[PDB]
Amino acid sequence: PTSDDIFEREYKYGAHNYHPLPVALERGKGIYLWDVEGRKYFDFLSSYSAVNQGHCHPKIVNALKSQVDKLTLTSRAFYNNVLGEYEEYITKLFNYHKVLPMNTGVEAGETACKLARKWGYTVKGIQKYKAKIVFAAGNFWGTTLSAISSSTDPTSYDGFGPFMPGFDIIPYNDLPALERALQDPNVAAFMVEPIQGEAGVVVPDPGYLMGVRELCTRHQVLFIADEIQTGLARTGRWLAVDYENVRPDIVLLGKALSGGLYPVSAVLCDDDIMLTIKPGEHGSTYGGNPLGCRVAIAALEVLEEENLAENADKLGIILRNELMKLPSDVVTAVRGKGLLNAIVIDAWKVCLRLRDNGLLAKPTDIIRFAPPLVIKEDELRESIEIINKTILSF
Amino acid sequence: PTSDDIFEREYKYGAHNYHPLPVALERGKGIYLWDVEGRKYFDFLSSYSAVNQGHCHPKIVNALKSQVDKLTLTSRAFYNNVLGEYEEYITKLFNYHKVLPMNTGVEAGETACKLARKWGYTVKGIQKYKAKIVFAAGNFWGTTLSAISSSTDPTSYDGFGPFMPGFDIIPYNDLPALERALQDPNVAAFMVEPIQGEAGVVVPDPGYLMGVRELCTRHQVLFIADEIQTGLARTGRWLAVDYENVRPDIVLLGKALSGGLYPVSAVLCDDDIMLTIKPGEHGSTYGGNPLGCRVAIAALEVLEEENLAENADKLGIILRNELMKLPSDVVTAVRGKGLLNAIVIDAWKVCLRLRDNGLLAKPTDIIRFAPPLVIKEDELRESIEIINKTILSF
Ligand SMILES: *Cc1c(COP(=O)(O)O)cnc(C)c1O
Ligand SMILES: *Cc1c(COP(=O)(O)O)cnc(C)c1O
Repeated sequence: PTSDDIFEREYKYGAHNYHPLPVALERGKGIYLWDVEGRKYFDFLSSYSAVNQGHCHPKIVNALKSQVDKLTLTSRAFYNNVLGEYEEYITKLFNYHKVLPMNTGVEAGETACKLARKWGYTVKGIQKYKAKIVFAAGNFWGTTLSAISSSTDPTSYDGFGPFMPGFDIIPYNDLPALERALQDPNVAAFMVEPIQGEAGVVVPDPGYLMGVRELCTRHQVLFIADEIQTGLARTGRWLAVDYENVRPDIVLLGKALSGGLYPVSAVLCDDDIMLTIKPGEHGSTYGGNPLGCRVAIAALEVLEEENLAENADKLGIILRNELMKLPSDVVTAVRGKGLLNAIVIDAWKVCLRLRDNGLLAKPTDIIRFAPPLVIKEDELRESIEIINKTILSF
Repeated sequence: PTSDDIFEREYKYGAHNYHPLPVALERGKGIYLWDVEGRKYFDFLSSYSAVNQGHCHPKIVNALKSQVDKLTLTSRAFYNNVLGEYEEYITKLFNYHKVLPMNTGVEAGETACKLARKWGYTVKGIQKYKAKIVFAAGNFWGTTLSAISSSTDPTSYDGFGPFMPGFDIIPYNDLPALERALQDPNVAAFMVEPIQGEAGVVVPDPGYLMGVRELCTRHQVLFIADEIQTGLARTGRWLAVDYENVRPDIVLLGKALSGGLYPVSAVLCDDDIMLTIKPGEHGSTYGGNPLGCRVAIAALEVLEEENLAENADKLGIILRNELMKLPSDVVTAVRGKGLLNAIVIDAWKVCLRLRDNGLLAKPTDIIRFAPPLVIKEDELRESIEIINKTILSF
């Protein structure tokens, strides 16, 4: 089938919850994607930061192909041989006692909210059901009814109420607002992204995450760090929170935890939080399955073995420096850490022409530039010239 | 590692949200599982009905191995060549206009609730935010904050509030209660399982689903059928609702939609419901990815090509008939449709001894008996004798 045929078939038989950029891909490998006409493209979205390791990374592929012949799903009604090996590996990597395995990023966020409330009631001693969770304006952590209840984007929540109670919102990047909010003794947790991704790569000021950690500790509130997009080398560190040497109470991972080969998400925290949830209190059919666990071990090993944090750091400096040379009259701002970057400009027309010139990006007047972390400098510099050609063609 | 080593390692590094039956599996194929000591077992849980096609079905495995070398995740920011082919296939199979792809069963349920509310406000004309959704006591559809808010199991919701408003509960298998509930003009939907699985294989009376359909139509309420566990040949029909020739407004599928090789879930409904959700209003990173889509096509083709509905029907009759010969003094009840069955009996001690005798089951005083649908009569009769040996050894 042709590209238009592909667009039309989805239009007929699939829900219209997305309006994708009109490009139809059939193969991907490393930093590249090819459409059905055979044209090649640089991938500068990385599937919302899930293919940090590049598309179809052979080590992760090999892990999938090995385990799929053995065993793919027991459910957690029984034990399998893989899960505990993955749990020991990942908990030691990030230095938390335990992990709770789930499948999608929003599932990890839901899990963290349950953890926070159960901890609020049974350890902090908040009365049922007065526990509150604080969120930052611009947050994105998924599309469930709980997740849209904390959103400040009307596209997410308008028309879908009534909303989950017990969720408060303050501005991002704002320590006085957090301090004022945590005067309320019924707050159990503050959940926040170290860099807000879907909001448009909003980078907070130096010292913000240090201040969050101090304030949360000072008021005995759990600091939930959502690293589903910012984590796993994307910003030039293992976790973006590492830039300020801050240790959250709960860390969320997803997306690139599998290199894009399987939906695997993780909730990391110590025993004093994790063991508030008892047997039977939190279930998921596929969470912790052995196929996804093998895939995730390999996906994490790739990030470590190939020094992708260091590459993302070095190449991100080059990327932002060159984007800053774009005319201030057309590109109003450049921002990012590592290889999570964006420019401010419409943005859709820009992305259509980037596509024409061989580079795939999507707007979120903001264009995100997030290639896989396995990109090399010469490939990055070639990509930058496509961005320049495109911006300078208007 | 030994079995005890496996138990201890998960105990140290993994959350305690499950207390699994103490058996440690490393391989599965068809109806069988093997533990790390090499012992072989009949699987009578089928991973909560996700391996209807049997473990590691070669056709589904081959689909996974083929696509993983090509392309695994673009995100829905762009098109890929696989998704629309899967969408056209599945919508025609069940005769709905469109499908909305998600990953887990609870994600499909969350999606249906958003659909119902958005439809309630914009098509039925309910005022914001007075839309209600009705659920049945005993329902299970996942572990998110919205899903536990409609539960009547205190293990699920106690300690996790405050709860999602707008959710009402009535008894299962109760047409007068549904009629009374739907006198409220702000109900947008009634969500119900055709057979309640996690509640203990609670089978409603003949005519219940016919009565639900009539009542929902009479009062312009959406009938949401949760077939994530009962669907896909498990009960001896494509959908359990087919036993009463009833067509819901929204059908949920999950679990066996992938044969256990990938978390794939589906929301099926016609354009008058589905198109209430617009671009940007409902997102999921992995939903609709091409790897899961290839896997699901193959998983569905297996159910059709191997006549597993018919096998589950015929063998389920044999299974229930033999279980009914167990002493009334020990087994108080037998129930089920197709190969979703249970007996009422503690049940944990029974399952420990079934395990000792080569058959794996889990309690939910209720023991579920749900082997893969590819089981043959001689294998089933051999399994039945293990159940007999075990029950009669007490
Ligand atoms: C996408 C995203 C989520 C939700 O992840 P899904 O896997 O799409 O459900 C949560 N948090 C952040 C920061 C995200 O970017
Ligand atoms: C398990 C289940 C769900 C939830 O599915 P997950 O994939 O575990 O989230 C929903 N509905 C029913 C009937 C189920 O059995």
